[PDB]
Amino acid sequence: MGGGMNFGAFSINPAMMAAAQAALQSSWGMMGMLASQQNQSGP
Repeated sequence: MGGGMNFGAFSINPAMMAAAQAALQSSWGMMGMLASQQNQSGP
């Protein structure tokens, strides 16, 4: 969005863009973190 697009939490705004992106994505992240720990763990 409007900024340097790197982390969203610094390189756009103070936390704001990473928080807005991750707030709902963390719910889908819960299944992704469990699957990628022992069922799809890569290098």
